[PDB]
Amino acid sequence: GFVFTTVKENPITSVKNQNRAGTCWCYSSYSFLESELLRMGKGEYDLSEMFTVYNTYLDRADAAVRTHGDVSFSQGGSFYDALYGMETFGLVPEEEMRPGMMYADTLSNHTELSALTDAMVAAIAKGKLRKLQSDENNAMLWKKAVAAVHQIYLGVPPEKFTYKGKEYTPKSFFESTGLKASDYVSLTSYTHHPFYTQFPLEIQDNWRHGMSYNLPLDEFMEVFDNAINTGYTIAWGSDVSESGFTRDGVAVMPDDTKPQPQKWCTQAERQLAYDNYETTDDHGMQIYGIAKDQEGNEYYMVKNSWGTNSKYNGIWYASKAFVRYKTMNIVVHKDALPKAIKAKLGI
Amino acid sequence: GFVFTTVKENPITSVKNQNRAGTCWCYSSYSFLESELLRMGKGEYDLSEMFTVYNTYLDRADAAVRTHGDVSFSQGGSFYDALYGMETFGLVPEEEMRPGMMYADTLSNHTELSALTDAMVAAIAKGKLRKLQSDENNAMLWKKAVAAVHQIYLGVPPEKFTYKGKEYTPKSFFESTGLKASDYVSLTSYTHHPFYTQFPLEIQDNWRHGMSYNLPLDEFMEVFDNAINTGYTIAWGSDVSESGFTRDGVAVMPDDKLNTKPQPQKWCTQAERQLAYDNYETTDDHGMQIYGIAKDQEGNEYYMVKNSWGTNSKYNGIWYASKAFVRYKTMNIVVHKDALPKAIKAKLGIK
Amino acid sequence: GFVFTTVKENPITSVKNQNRAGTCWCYSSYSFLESELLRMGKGEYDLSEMFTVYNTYLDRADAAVRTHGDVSFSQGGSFYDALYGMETFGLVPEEEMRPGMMYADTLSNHTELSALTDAMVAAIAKGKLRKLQSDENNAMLWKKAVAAVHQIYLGVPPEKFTYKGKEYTPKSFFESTGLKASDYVSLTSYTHHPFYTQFPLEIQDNWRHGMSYNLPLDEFMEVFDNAINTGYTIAWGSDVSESGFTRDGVAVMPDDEKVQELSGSDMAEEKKLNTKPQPQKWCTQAERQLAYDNYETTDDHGMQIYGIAKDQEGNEYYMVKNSWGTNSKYNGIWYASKAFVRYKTMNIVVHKDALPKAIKAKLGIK
Amino acid sequence: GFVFTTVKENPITSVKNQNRAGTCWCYSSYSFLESELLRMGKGEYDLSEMFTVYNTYLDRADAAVRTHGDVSFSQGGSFYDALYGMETFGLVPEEEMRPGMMYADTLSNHTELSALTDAMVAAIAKGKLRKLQSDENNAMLWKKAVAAVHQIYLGVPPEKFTYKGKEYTPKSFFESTGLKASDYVSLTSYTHHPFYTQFPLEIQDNWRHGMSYNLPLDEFMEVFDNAINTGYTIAWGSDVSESGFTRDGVAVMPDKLNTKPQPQKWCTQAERQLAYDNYETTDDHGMQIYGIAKDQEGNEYYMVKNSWGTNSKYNGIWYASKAFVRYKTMNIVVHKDALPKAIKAKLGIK
Amino acid sequence: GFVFTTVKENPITSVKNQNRAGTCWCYSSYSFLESELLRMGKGEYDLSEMFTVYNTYLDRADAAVRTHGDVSFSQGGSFYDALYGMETFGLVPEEEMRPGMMYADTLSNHTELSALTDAMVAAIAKGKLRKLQSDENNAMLWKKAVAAVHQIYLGVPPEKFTYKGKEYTPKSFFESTGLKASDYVSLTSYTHHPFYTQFPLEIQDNWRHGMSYNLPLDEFMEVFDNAINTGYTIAWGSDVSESGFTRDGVAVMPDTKPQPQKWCTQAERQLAYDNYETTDDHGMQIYGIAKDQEGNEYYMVKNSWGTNSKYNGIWYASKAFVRYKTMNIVVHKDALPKAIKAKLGIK
Ligand SMILES: *CC(=O)[C@H](CC#C)NC(=O)CN
Ligand SMILES: *CC(=O)[C@H](CC#C)NC(=O)CN
Ligand SMILES: *CC(=O)[C@H](CC#C)NC(=O)CN
Ligand SMILES: *CC(=O)[C@H](CC#C)NC(=O)CN
Ligand SMILES: C#CC[C@H](NC(=O)CN)C(C)=O
Ligand SMILES: [K+]
Ligand SMILES: [K+]
Ligand SMILES: [K+]
Ligand SMILES: [K+]
Ligand SMILES: [K+]
Ligand SMILES: [K+]
Ligand SMILES: [K+]
Ligand SMILES: [K+]
Ligand SMILES: [K+]
Ligand SMILES: [K+]
Repeated sequence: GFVFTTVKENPITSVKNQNRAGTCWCYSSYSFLESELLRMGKGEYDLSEMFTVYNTYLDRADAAVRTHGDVSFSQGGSFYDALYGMETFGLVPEEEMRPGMMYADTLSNHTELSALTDAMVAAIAKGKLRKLQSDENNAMLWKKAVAAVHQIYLGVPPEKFTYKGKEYTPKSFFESTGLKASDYVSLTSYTHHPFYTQFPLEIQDNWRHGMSYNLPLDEFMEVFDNAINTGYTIAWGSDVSESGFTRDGVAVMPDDTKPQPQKWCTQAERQLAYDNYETTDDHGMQIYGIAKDQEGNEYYMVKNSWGTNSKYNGIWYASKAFVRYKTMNIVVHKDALPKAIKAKLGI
Repeated sequence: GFVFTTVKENPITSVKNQNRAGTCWCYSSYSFLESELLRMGKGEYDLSEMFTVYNTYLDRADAAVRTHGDVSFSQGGSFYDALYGMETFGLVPEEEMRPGMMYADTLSNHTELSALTDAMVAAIAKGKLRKLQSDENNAMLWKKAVAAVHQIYLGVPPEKFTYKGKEYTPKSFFESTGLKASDYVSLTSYTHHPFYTQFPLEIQDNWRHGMSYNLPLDEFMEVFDNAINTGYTIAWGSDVSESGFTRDGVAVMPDDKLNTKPQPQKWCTQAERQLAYDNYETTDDHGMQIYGIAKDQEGNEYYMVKNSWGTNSKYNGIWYASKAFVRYKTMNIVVHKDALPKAIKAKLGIK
Repeated sequence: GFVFTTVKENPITSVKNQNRAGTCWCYSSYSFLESELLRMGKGEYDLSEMFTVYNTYLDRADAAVRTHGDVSFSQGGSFYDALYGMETFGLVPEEEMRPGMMYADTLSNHTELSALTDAMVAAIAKGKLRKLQSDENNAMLWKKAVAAVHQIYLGVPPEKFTYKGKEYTPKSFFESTGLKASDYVSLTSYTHHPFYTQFPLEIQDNWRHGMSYNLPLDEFMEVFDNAINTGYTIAWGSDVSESGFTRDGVAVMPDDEKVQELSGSDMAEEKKLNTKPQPQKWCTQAERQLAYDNYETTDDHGMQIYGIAKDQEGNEYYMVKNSWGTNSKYNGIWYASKAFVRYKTMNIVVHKDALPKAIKAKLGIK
Repeated sequence: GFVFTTVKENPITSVKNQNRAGTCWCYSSYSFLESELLRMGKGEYDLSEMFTVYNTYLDRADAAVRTHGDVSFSQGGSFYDALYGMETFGLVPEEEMRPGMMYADTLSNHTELSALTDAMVAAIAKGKLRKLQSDENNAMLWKKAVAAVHQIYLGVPPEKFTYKGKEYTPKSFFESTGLKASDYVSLTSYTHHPFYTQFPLEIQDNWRHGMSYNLPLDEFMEVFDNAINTGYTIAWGSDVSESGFTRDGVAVMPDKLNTKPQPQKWCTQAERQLAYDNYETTDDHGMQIYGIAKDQEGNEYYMVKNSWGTNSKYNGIWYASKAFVRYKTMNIVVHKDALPKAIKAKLGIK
Repeated sequence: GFVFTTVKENPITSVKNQNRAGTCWCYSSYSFLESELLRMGKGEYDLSEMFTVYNTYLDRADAAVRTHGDVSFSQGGSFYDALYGMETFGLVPEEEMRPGMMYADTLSNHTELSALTDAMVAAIAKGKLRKLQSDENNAMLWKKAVAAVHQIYLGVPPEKFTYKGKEYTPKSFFESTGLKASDYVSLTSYTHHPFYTQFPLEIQDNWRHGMSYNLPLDEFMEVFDNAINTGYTIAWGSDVSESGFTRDGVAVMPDTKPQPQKWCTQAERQLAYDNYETTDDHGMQIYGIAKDQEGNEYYMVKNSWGTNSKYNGIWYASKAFVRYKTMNIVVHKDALPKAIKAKLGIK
């Protein structure tokens, strides 16, 4: 079996449960940002995923309709969706917009909401309508319909609320927190773009076309350990549809249940897996620590959003070889970058 | 050409325009009900079609979902939809729900509303969902979604309103009128059911399965003249997808300038009428109101028909349908009980 | 395990097998009608399901074509299909139309018949034909084709036949039995219609739009015990797509919270939910309505309830005669707990005289 | 009828014919780029549309495969496709890749090529393959197949060629011209983004997500006249699916609608925004505006060089009224120095 | 269990692996042709299946386009495809075109090649194009495209080559071997055609409409034993979608151990062909006769699925199974009994 020993770990919040929704991008983004609030001495927070998920879907439907169905309308998203959301829509506390509250449950189940909204967006974006209807204020009626259905299944967004003695608006609550999206950068490592440049990752959930800095694979992994050792956490978006990532919580990349010698990939081998569909933008998580196994092979400690009903109560151990091979992109505070890597990027 | 002379005509309301919506069933039903209110000395009314159209679509979506997509969800309907609707939902005046008010228009255009709601109902009724979501009051969430989208395109139903100095609810306003759906019967003439019995017409827009009394074809046409001659109007449902039905205001069934001048008409048998209904040649296309009788130069008889396509036609929205066309292409009719002849009424078991 | 002891059960016929066909509505209707003939002192009968199944599909194809595909064309049906069928088409004995006789079998297998007829009806009802062809007597040609294909797979309906020494027609044989469709009523229990009224159940196999009397749930279950205790059987249409409905011959509605409370384990095969008697979930009228509204209770299967039995622990069960053959634990007999029947029943059909007098007065039956 | 009198017009090249293909984006871009070369004193060029069209489709096929079918694979494109293409793939003259040369024709007909390549990309991008094959050098095999089919219908890209006495490569020939994509900016006018900012236009053919500067509608129209009056031409992307846009060579926005001068509908910023939101203004056609003309009644028109050949009333030249351009323009591309100095400060272009 | 004892067997080559492609028709055809060369004193050969598979698909695409999609375009084939192919395209040795050579493998995997070419052929044969493009020499452009894609996944056909000391062309290498397709006949046994006549089997992979001689079932089985006893091997095309066909290396027709087999009549064999119970599934080579422990007869069958099976890729098919599930066979003339051979008129 596996016996792990923590080398260094940073403060995180309680593990949440996305349940039946493709909202891992928002649950992991807020797990990362909540660790940022603890790190900045602002206390522990429980930010509402459903608030940003609601507003993001409204924007994605607009993107799908404007591109006549080119932008797919689905439950997925990115870390930039939350970074854009906090500046554009703001933030609200979890209690204001609770998951499943509208269908008498406590966890998310968006299968029926998707079934209706997918059909609605497709009827507009991929239909034969030649003129979309609007009211006397030039407001689109289909946007009202899509927003109304989303509110019935996710809830009504509050315009004002009281939280811990203070009355807030979604934007003033975001300013209350003091986070700012300008202080966070997205990082990747691929060869179909020049190094030390910015490009938007060609993945379906990046319909906002958020940019990422391109780093060499070895310098890319240097940011991982530097972020943990400096007191930072990592928003980790990676492929988890591999034989090495199991249910138990161990994500390894063995060289073909126990520690085995791992296969350390080249920059070209990593590129081919991204080129041949073997590495896809599947899951978003948070890396908050480093650990070792019995044989000394390294691991990153990962906080998932699948509840606490696992061997390590919702904490997974991803080997450094697995992270080097299957990572799609990461988001960390710019200050977590090493000074040399940070100068190379033109920050 | 045609030169018509009125034999008898009964009071009707102004001609309305259904426009870009399949709501002819409601506009003709309210044209019939408004003439009924005039007939009983209650005055002129302008009832809101969009109110009944809104509530009917909500029920039709429920029928489609309960039957897992068997009941088609479309814009059509029947006269019974309005008779059932006034007793269940009530009535509101036109000013409380106007057509097109929600998309900066004055007439209906339900193409975008249909495109959304059809996709919504299909995602539920014909999808792969095995358990539909509900709140803590056991209210279906999909019904809230379908109702919300309908309100965005058709308007919000009023719960109370002021009309001519008095505050009403849709239920209390219907009671003002004094009409009763029990006092109206649906009549048809086919042979795939026994005569003088009741059966629901097997047409898509009869998803409520409202029943109709079956009469022989000759006795069926007797109700037409008896209703008009005694002072009643007829809610008329007929197939208008024939070469004889023209945009010039006339609807003839000529025997072989077939549609421009009066010609000898083909008077169908009961079997010939049955075949056209069996072989798709007679379908539930259009709903109108028959309110009068007219003659041509050569003495052939016509029914004066009030359409719902506006007034931009040869006779300002009025069609002249020959009795031969009406005998052949009528799907069903709805009249007050007292418009039937006493002998025919006794055969059907009415009181 | 389960140990059942009969409290009261009424005479039934042998258990039949529908096999590979969605004809449970007819087999259960005839299990009910055969029990009615035994109760009325008419003897044992073996009514031909394939005769009624043939004629019902012809009417269902006509409904699909007339409604331009709105009425779905499938193998299902209702109890009213048999009640309407015996008055319209009549009855013939089993030996005159046996299942599988046309493809060298003894049991039904209508997969190929459905594959052809579904495509035929759809080509007419959902096609782009604007005028269907007819002969010089105004008879529809597509109806001849659909009937011809049905006869090739099900057999030719007899116009005359000899049964036990006498020559019959399907109509005259039905009159011999002395049954009358007027003596049977359909009952249901839902809230989307007023109680003590009649409405047609909004289910696909009710394309004939037969009516059912609406009763409160407690009064609805009163007809079950009163019919069995007075000597009548019940045509039972119910949902069987539940975890409690097992292939072992039991149909239960266990309360998961209580079973896990009585379990030694916390809330976080071995649960034994359906293998032994457990505390049942006694649904409310609203809980029953929600399951019908949210697709959790659907018109799946038609069976016959003919008796009442209790287990070792005294819980009540309805004895159910299925149409899946006798290769089961109780040889084709199921024990359905009253909680399951109260929760998952779509509708039932019983003789009028099986109703309590008070329930009969509230509905207006004479 | 119409009788137009020119006010000012700038040098253009001969009118070409895109024919069957939906390559208007490349033909109009090269009409614009050829006018830029004349303006900068480099002479006339006849740039190969098929060379850039070939390389653009391979990039679009890769984008469709990477996004699992989200990026649509079709014949369309944008002006940025040519600006990116000349810097990435370079430029070759028309004689090195001619239209229709591979199927014994002289004009483009890409209906069969699209039928094959659309099915190929869809089988990869939207199929059920879970691992795409590659050779020993990690080169994707499907990319070889898509490129091979494109070469069979469009021609083989030259690796070296001789033009006017000197041997060139596609990269070296582009450097000879002296063009730079940095000297060209994309401009639009919409309100769903802040003014004087950059955003990618949400149209299918902008799959590269090229940015455009957002200007108020009145300042947007100021760039049109300033560019023409100072000697520049405009790459004009606009909606042509209107009743006012006729095949006779006129494009009007009437309030005999398109046969005589009539009062025009002067759209607001909101009216222009609504048409873009409700599908009434779509990225349909790319053309080049190179001059200004008169009505009999003094109304203003932009002289437009189309890419539909010369078999029209004005031999492939359109007159677009200033009201039509104000209402139906999606975006334009001009040299930076065609912008007024004040507008350049608001956008921050140096 | 089973214990088999060989009665008589003929020389064969090693078992090969088709791996992941429907090229069993060519691998078995060349197993038959290689055994044909051994009996004729010509030595051992390894003919390239990928060469014939490449050219056969080019002809099948032309057949699909000419019949506007009626002829299906798939990976399957027949024994006549190889007999026609060797006379039309010739023969090349294996190492000049190897499976997987183009995608860094050693065995075939044509799933991606099929996904592309199927879509290409369908776009032409079943599309709405009303005039297909051609060059100046009247050569079809779509044929160039389909051929180019096939070469990218299967390899470039050699036009000249050196083998064993001499330079050959596909003409000349086929002539070197000395085989002639006229010396090979296809045989079947059905009643929907008159006996002792020729008809093309109504199966999808017989799109070339190659003919087969129709024999009564008992005389059909006489050719099996006569071929083995006289020194010939049999190209065996048969249905393998039965419960009796196991991955353990035996093919029985029971009425793991020897059991009494069911002896089908001519009508029972015909019904299975009429009601889809016997379909053209697999092509193999019969090269011998064997007994089990209990003395009932078996045919020794050489498969093309590699050698990781209980009998190292070789199956034992009972004579009752072959009598029931055989679609057609190909043998040399002289493998036929003399009495049957006059009835068919072959001289
Ligand atoms: C006349 C109309 O609008 C409507 C359209 C349909 C279907 N027709 C009917 O409802 C007739 N049943
Ligand atoms: C039980 C059965 O055979 C049939 C299957 C189908 C469809 N179900 C019904 O008829 C439901 N009453
Ligand atoms: C104008 C043209 O050919 C093309 C249409 C297609 C495909 N349009 C564009 O490329 C710009 N939208
Ligand atoms: C045996 C095989 O691979 C192939 C199936 C496919 C595809 N079968 C044939 O080629 C002849 N039936
Ligand atoms: C829908 C869906 C899958 C989904 N993936 C993403 O959102 C992309 N990171 C998820 C977190 O479950
Ligand atoms: K949270
Ligand atoms: K993967
Ligand atoms: K009205
Ligand atoms: K008609
Ligand atoms: K029976
Ligand atoms: K169920
Ligand atoms: K050019
Ligand atoms: K337009
Ligand atoms: K070989
Ligand atoms: K088989």
